[PDB]
Amino acid sequence: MDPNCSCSTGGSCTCTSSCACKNCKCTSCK
Ligand SMILES: [Cd+2]
Ligand SMILES: [Cd+2]
Ligand SMILES: [Cd+2]
Repeated sequence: MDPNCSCSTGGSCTCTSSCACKNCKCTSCK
């Protein structure tokens, strides 16, 4: 059902020096 994050759906989300989610599937997260 995806229970880990809520970032949105379109082209780009950012994720740089500090994150406010649990782990995520993005660039340095997994
Ligand atoms: Cd996230
Ligand atoms: Cd993200
Ligand atoms: Cd993240």
